[PDB]
Amino acid sequence: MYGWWGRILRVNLTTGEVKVQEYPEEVAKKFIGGRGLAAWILWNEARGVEPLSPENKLIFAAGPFNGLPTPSGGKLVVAAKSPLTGGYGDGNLGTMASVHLRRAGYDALVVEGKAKKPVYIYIEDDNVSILSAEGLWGKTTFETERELKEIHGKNVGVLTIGPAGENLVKYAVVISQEGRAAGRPGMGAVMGSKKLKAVVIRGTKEIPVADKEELKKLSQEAYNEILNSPGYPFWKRQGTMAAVEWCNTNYALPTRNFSDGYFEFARSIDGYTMEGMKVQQRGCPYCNMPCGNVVLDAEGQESELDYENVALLGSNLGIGKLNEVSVLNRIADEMGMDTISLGVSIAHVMEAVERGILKEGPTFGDFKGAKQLALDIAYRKGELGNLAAEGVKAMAEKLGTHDFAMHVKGLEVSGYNCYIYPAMALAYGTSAIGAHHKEAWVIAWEIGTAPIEYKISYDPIKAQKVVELQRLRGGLFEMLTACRLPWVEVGLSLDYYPKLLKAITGVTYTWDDLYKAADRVYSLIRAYWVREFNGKWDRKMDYPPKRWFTEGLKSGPHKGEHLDEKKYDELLSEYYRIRGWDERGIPKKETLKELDLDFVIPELEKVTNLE
Amino acid sequence: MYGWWGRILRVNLTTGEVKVQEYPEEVAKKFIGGRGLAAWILWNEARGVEPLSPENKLIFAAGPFNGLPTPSGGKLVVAAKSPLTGGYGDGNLGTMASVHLRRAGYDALVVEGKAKKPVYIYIEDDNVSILSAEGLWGKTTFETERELKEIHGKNVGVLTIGPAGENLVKYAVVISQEGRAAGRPGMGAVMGSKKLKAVVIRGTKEIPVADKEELKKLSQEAYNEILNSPGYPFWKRQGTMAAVEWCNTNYALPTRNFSDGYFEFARSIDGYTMEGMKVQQRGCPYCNMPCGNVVLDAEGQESELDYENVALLGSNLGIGKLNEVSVLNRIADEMGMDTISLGVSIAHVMEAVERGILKEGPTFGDFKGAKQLALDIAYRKGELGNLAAEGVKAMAEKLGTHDFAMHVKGLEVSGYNCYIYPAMALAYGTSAIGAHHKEAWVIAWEIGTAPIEYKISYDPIKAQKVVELQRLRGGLFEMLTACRLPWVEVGLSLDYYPKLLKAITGVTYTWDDLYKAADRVYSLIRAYWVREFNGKWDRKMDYPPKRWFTEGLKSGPHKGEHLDEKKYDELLSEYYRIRGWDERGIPKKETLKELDLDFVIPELEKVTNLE
Ligand SMILES: O=C(O)CCCC(=O)O
Ligand SMILES: O=C(O)CCCC(=O)O
Ligand code: SF4
Ligand code: SF4
Ligand SMILES: [Ca+2]
Ligand SMILES: [Ca+2]
Repeated sequence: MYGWWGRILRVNLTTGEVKVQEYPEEVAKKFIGGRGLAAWILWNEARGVEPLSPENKLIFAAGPFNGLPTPSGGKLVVAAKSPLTGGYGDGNLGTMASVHLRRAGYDALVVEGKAKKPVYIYIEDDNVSILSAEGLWGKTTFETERELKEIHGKNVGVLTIGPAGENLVKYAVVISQEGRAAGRPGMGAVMGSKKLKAVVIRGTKEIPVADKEELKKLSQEAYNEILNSPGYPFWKRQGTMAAVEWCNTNYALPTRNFSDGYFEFARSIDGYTMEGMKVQQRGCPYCNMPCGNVVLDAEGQESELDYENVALLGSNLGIGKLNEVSVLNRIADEMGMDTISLGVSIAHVMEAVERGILKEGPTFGDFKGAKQLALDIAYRKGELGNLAAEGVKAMAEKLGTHDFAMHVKGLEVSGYNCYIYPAMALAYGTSAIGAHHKEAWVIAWEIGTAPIEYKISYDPIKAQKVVELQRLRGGLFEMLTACRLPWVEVGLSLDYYPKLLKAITGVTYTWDDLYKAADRVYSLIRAYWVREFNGKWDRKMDYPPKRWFTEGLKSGPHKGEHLDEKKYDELLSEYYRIRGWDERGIPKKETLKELDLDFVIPELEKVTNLE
Repeated sequence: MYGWWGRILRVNLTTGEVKVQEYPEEVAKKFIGGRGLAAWILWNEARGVEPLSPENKLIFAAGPFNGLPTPSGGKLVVAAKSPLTGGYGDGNLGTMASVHLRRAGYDALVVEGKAKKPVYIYIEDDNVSILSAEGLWGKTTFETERELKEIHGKNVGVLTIGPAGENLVKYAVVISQEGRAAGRPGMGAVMGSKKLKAVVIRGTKEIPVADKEELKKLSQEAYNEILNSPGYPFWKRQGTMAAVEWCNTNYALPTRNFSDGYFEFARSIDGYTMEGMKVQQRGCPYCNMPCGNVVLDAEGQESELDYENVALLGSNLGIGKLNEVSVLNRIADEMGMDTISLGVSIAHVMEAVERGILKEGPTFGDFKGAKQLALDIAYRKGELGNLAAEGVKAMAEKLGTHDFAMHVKGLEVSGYNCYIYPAMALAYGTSAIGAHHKEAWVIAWEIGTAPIEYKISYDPIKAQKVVELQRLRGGLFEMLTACRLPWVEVGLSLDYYPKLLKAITGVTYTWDDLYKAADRVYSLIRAYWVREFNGKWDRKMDYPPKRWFTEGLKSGPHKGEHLDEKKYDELLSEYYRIRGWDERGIPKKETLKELDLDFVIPELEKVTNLE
């Protein structure tokens, strides 16, 4: 076997037992890795279990691409049954943990059970131990990693959670190298429910590559393509921050709980501003186009800014000062909590206050008030903090504010307001893990322009794009697993991947073979949601926030415009027609059979009638 | 006598003698104050003196508006025969030292001679002493003021010099309240040559006011007008920083030693960027539209930004990040040196390195190298820091680089590139104190738009608008002396100034009275220049830098466009005709008499032939 190790390190914090699981090569080829392997493991190992119970599984899934020097391939997936959604949840992050874990002889690491007290996992090649972390508990992500490296050395990849993860804040994430995060659906709160404070990994093994010479050839070639791309220079200057002005220009910038798509103070939180405030630039391993743009916040503190962070914690909260937003950014990072859901849950809170629905809390534009709630959310201090820490879906059920509850399947919506963007809306509506732009960033194609540089329509070809995009973004790249920005941003050729995959694993994959795996992973994940939801499922699960229907843009040429329920629904059907799912959103026996997923049928058959 | 005290404080550092000179009421009425009063003094007392010798007079001249609550009337002028230009030089700065000086019973303070050791002047009403400052010498202006306040309390006005003054950097200035500055022509280098480290003032006296009730009402009315003007909200947001975009939009932004009028990275150093980097806002005494905007620099240090600082230290140096320009900004402030002349002297070096004339030194964009040269200049470290500390005119004489020496009369050009702006060019060419935009910021009128929100022409009416602007900017406002911005930026009616003066001094000044007074100040100063230049003088002293005539814009639709000498010469002649000067730029006998300057004629007649 080449590329894959075919080994999965298993760590039980309840029994303290550490073993290595050897899975079949066919399963490697079948799911390639990352989200694929993760999906495979959760179907089998996380059946009907509570997301915060010790029976849940936390998976750090890598891919054949990881551990080896491949263009921006130092990513990693973190999965487990989500405490936020209740279905499948996963995330990605660039970190040396990815390089060191695969070089330590593992394709993934699964963690079950829960420690009786705070602990951290230590992994150095074949030496794996569960050590006491009693002294780290309570510390920020930054400090935790720093102290651990002060002990073991700089040559280790470190994964940690902050108080937010510790206090089981619903959308807690996992952090690495101060800035890289993973797991919006609550991978951090799962890690936290297990009293697992961190993970330190060190690898030195030589990974078996089928064709060594071709890997160096392809990689070296892919880098140069990236370096000479016309988009390199600008990317290097603004990274994802360049979407701020772009989204404002297109009325897609979420402002005050997605109320409007235009923020009057975009310019003071935009990319050029970020540029004149940049003091450092970091990146994930093996990437020659770093986009970890670090600035100094309002308190002179370093803060790594990303578009999604600035949009949900900036324009979305009515705060138009980068130095200030950056302060909220840094807090989410050290507390270990998703910028998007945090910024969305606080925005939700801000509107309920202006509506007089909530007696107290910060309102739009209140920076100091927002900073306070964020910290209270992290430490779950106060009734409000404890509520906003549960996400907008849950918080809304309690308050009775589903009107402006911006989520899908439980997960809070990203930074693209789709009042007049059907394909993007459908992308949020169908995301495999809940509202997120990860899998289908169709908005750029839907408009015709891109940040690196209009008529509404529900043409059923839009659904086709989403599906095609999902296959690559929420599929191929979430399985290799590698960064998709070299392609999405500077236009690196997608041909390098099938060729690199063959140079590594020695297996030849046709783009059609890959689409199948991606479509396979999507039907298995959907299957998971259904099984876990106990057959309680219908096409509405795939619906965008009601607000994109009953309300409209509040300014500009498209003032008053929005999405239409009928045409959206008709577009959902096209999506289901292309995926092979029934009108309920569930795969059909022919599709499950067709995708090598027969074992799923009897199981879904036990919860509902299949088609 | 009302308004004026008719009293001037005299301190002789050499002999230590301290007295109070009484000056006539026609002298006050005649010259009103500030710059008016300073010119009368310099003409009489700084005859033939070495700008850096003990005989030179350091004047701190206030006016009828100072010491009283007048709209943004907390200004003060600093004058002396200039060390950089060799002619009449002066500056203006907002400082509590303006209020306290007048509340102590003085209209102005005149330091002469030279202390035998570091000393500072202490003033508290009638108690005036020359104290030892031996423990202060060497410390930054910021630190000097903080330390003195820790001793005498916060309720005082402090004026200081930094090591640039101490070391006699030719464009050394006087600083106050970290940020406020005065004296581009080297007032700080004169303060330093006297071994004078600071001046602490405190006043408690009540100033005689002709009409107490009117002054109140007029002031209350002026502030509200400011508060309600449409441009107020935006002025509060960007201050003078709004001039970067607007200047870039008009090809007026000095870029790489005035090489171009456009900067490709202007955005990351603009008012919107600044806006999102703002942590504090300060202002001068008695102003309800504060504009001292404080940002955090690349090093986390507070920096007070003003358009001119960012233009000559940013885009002019080819440095496109605002946090890095702010760093250079802070250095200027704490070292006590004019941001403008420092930036121009540096850009000149940068262009000199690039062209290979200089074998060592920084280049455009080299922030680290510019910061080092800036510190090397303040401390006069090395042949380079030493040459640069002399200004571009002197530096150019040494390097033989007259071609890209951006100065007029020895004083370096401001933040407005005039390849295609004949009025502004005439403004710099005729500025009383040498190149500056203080007296005539005509560029806005010439374009038809202003920052608070094209065909080249040499219409002789342009020479009229300059003279008109000078009467107000380089006259009325430097004599009162009050801030011009409330009128210039938000548009406060200029009609409050003649009424307020009247309500304070009791005298009725009509606009023609003011135009005559300002004109007197202009002919007197020119007189000073000619006399001190020993009759060696001609129209070329009023010419803009050669670069704008033999080179043109390098980009945009005006690419290649430049200024026509012949047509400019004609514009200058219209200027001399209007002012009543000969084709040599020297006042005409009939003109002097006309302005009550007969006493100038016998004196000038000793060096040249009058007309
Ligand atoms: O700006 C974003 O959040 C998305 C960047 C492009 C991508 O998702 O691939
Ligand atoms: O932007 C500047 O430097 C000038 C502001 C307007 C004025 O000079 O009055
Ligand atoms: S482009 Fe950005 S997210 Fe992608 S690998 Fe490079 S630094 Fe990481
Ligand atoms: S407008 Fe600015 S410079 Fe003028 S008095 Fe006010 S704070 Fe000072
Ligand atoms: Ca980040
Ligand atoms: Ca200043």
